[PDB]
Amino acid sequence: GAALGVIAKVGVDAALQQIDDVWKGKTVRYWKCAVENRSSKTLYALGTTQESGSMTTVFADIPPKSTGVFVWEKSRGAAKGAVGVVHYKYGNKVLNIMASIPYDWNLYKAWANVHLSDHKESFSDLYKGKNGAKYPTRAGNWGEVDGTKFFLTEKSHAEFKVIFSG
Repeated sequence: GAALGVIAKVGVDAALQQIDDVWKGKTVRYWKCAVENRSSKTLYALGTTQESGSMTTVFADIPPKSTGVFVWEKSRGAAKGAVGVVHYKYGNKVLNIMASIPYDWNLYKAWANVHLSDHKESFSDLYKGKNGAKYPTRAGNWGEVDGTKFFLTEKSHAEFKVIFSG
């Protein structure tokens, strides 16, 4: 499963562990992600909004009771962060997840956010708390928006965990 981007049965912690065997990477800022689908519907992979860098691994649909796994990396050679929004379809709704790992930790902090709405949300609206999104959650803290729980480690080489239940 890990090589396909999606693992059955396991939750976020176990899924994160399986990433290293199937991903290398050579950038100094990244976030590994696990999206645990405890809902009743498949989360269909819908897109990404690249603020800095990209999703560099396979992007899979997540059936109920599976966990999607992937990595977001800064661009090779950039002194920029790993910063992106990942979108899934949930019925006709859109699940938006965001994590932001800076290059310059002297100037910036690390942040995450989640928002289920009718559309793909911009990075800016997820970082500002606009258009219905909440103010973002600082790394190192459990967040919960509309019953979706999430956590981003405060690391250059981070882990972003999302548990979605509908």
